[PDB]
Amino acid sequence: MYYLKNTNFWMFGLFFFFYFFIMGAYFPFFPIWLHDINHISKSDTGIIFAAISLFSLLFQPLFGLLSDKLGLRKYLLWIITGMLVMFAPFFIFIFGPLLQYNILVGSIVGGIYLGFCFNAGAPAVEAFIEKVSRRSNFEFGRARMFGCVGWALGASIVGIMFTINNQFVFWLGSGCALILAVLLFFAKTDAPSSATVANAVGANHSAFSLKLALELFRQPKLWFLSLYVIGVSCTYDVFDQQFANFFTSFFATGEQGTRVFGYVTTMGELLNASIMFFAPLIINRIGGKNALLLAGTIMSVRIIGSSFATSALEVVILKTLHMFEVPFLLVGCFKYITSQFEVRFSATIYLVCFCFFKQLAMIFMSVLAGNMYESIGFQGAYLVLGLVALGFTLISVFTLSGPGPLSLLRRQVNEVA
Ligand SMILES: OC[C@H]1O[C@@H](S[C@@H]2O[C@H](CO)[C@H](O)[C@H](O)[C@H]2O)[C@H](O)[C@@H](O)[C@H]1O
Repeated sequence: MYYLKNTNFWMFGLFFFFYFFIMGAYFPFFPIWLHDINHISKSDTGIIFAAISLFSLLFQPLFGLLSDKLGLRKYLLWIITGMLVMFAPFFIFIFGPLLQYNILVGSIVGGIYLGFCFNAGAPAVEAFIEKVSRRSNFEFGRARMFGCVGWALGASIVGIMFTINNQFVFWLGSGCALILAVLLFFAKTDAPSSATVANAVGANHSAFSLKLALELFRQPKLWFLSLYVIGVSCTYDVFDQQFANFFTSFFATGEQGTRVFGYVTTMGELLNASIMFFAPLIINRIGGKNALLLAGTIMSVRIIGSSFATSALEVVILKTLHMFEVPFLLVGCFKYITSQFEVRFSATIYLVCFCFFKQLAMIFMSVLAGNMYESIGFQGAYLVLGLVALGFTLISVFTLSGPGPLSLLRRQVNEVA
């Protein structure tokens, strides 16, 4: 219909679709790539990943602030497709070497740029396309749902095709990407048609600063939210970032190990939907403060649930749990801010609580972990994380902010209205 007939919807609705392919392959492929293909150790991964964060810390913000000065100008988005496109050449020829010839520290730092095109770029493409939705009429609401397919599909084809010829996967990741990427730029949207002239008129913006900041640190709830996020995402994320290779110990063969993974991730998002569809009700019904906990608990159990694991089928069950925590954390982390936080603070919150304060820890924990793995084995270290994990989730229960602060209904009218 009008949301399926128009130029831009189709065009970008695709752009979404083919982002995930490349992301798809990229993410899982990565750990596995390193292993089977780059005989990578923990020290190396640990840093590889961790490092990545640094640029997920120092690259993305400047990159989102540039999104405004740019307004709805495609300039930067191209700077994305550009670097994405040499995905195959870059990876095969750059990391491989810097790494394989025996020179790790540089292959990481120096590789976490075409590599940045998938952390910031996400909120990137997720953003721009969003402003284009306000210009045409149909919400990124159905654009992400359309683009998410590519994620499902790719992953599957990833495992399969991967082991058969990883050299290949990149080819089709970066190929369909580029070709279609550029294909989708020649057809765009430039000027208004009743949708206001100035870029500062339709999407509007938000702001942050020292006082805002200086005020947040004054608050105690930041301290107690951060602990949560920081403690628990750091932990959990580090875990999931190298959890794969472990999953891959459990199979008849490496070739089939990999496969299952693609299946899972893929079969996952279909669980993602089912959940989130209820997420809001569930949450509201429940409560921010709770949403998170339940989320963190799960995670804990998904970790501790790995030091006591032996079967491959038993790992299947442990992954799944990933998708149980997604919705709830996103949703909760989101509605808990809005619920115990003055709206003028969101932007600052993310910036300070999730961009300068999350990403930071990972750079450290990751390495800690990597090391713990090499020097103590997967499951062994886990008791450390998962424990710490649950230990921090527990404290949050007994210490996060009131499920119903000193005026829940009044502000719960604030979220509704
Ligand atoms: O990274 C691709 C996936 O991103 C998440 S949202 C994203 O998740 C990472 C962990 O991978 C961090 O928590 C970030 O802060 C967060 O923004 C989506 O939900 C998935 O479907 C993938 O698109």
